[PDB]
Amino acid sequence: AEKPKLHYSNIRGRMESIRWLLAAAGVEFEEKFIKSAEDLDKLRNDGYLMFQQVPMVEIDGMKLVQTRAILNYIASKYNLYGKDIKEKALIDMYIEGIADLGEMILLLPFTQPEEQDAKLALIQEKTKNRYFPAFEKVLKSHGQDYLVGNKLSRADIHLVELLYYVEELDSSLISSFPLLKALKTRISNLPTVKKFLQPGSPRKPPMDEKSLEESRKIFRF
Amino acid sequence: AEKPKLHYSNIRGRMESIRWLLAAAGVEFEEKFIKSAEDLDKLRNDGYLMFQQVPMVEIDGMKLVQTRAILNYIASKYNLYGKDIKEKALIDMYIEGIADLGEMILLLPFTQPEEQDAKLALIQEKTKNRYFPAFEKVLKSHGQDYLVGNKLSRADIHLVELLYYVEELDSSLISSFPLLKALKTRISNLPTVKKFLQPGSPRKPPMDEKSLEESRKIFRF
Ligand SMILES: N[C@H](CCC(=O)N[C@@H](CS)C(=O)NCC(=O)O)C(=O)O
Ligand SMILES: N[C@H](CCC(=O)N[C@@H](CS)C(=O)NCC(=O)O)C(=O)O
Repeated sequence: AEKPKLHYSNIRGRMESIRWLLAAAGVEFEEKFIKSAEDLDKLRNDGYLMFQQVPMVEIDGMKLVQTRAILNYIASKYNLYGKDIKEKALIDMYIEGIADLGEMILLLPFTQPEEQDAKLALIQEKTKNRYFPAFEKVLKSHGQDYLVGNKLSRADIHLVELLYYVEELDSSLISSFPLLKALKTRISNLPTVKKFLQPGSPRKPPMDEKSLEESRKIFRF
Repeated sequence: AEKPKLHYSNIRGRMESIRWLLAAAGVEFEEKFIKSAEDLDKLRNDGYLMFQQVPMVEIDGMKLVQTRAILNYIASKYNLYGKDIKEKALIDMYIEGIADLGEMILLLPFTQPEEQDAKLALIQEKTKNRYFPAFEKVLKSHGQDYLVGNKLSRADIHLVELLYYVEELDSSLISSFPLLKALKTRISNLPTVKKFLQPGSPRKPPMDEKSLEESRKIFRF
């Protein structure tokens, strides 16, 4: 059948956790790279973009926009969203805290070149003091190998993704959290993630000066 | 069972959309109002807040934090989140757009009178040209009384909520949208919303100097 088609530019940005979750669920996908402002304009005028924004994913006859609409849908389809609504609640709660810290990190490279050192320090503070202890606490509390339901879920996917970007920004920040390192190893050892982690996968690099200016032209900022 | 218990200060804030949804869905609740920074530290010390922040709702034996976790749980519990995974995706798509316009609106009063001229003009332009057309379009396509599935969903609730704040800010923005206007009248006349709209209800007023000063000292930002 059809592969989901991801509409975005050749960067991490808001499309990345979508890629991770599809690739962790072993789903093959295609990408159609926006290279210019005209490419996005073309999407807007064809009426493919409900709020005239990307990410957009074509999946199952649907033109889906809004990172959460898409992630949610994908998580459900491939059974990574828990077994019942009480499990979704814990899952939603965990990932929305992961999204909060992940939003900080995503916006960091788009910060003013001097504003960045202060912005990082807040990321170093919220990671060490707030989010990492929250997730280490959940693991220690139930003694289990995954975040919710004693079973792999999207919550496991999203968190380890974050651990990889934290490692990039400050390798020391995970050092006192051995249940998160252990989760990072277990999840990373999974056939689909391991493969997505290897070279040549559709996993994307950090922002550089090239793609940062690419993005300013394309989205108009 | 015990009434859902709501932990916040006496403001609209990130809790107000929870207040609307619970009210639209016929659910009586209790609100434990945070009145100081010391009230917030207590919840933090008692280990009540996973990420040391509110909104927090106590419901069904959980201490739920993160507006979207809370909201999503209530929607599903009360059958306002669609009949299946495909309809969830339409609703998710809509309410994330509604939440983006709402978030601009939410931050405006905390933004100082310097940028208030700039931040309000953006709400105005995006309301008129992006969001309002998107939802008018949806209502136009099926001619039905409700957004998704010819039946009250949480999208109708978050939208009509939104149409009340947009009316506060600029009563003219809806004026060229006959179907949004008529949606507002019908959701406002449903017994439970009509009751929530009545004097004396848990519905909260806009920000003012006093509430803003209180918010500064409670949340220390
Ligand atoms: N609500 C956001 C929309 C994403 C967004 O900020 N869109 C950007 C791409 S990173 C865009 O297409 N910008 C053009 C615009 O907003 O005018 C989401 O959760 O995905
Ligand atoms: N991720 C948001 C968190 C809301 C938030 O920014 N919380 C603020 C006030 S509404 C707070 O409790 N401030 C204390 C702090 O974060 O340090 C949610 O939906 O719950």
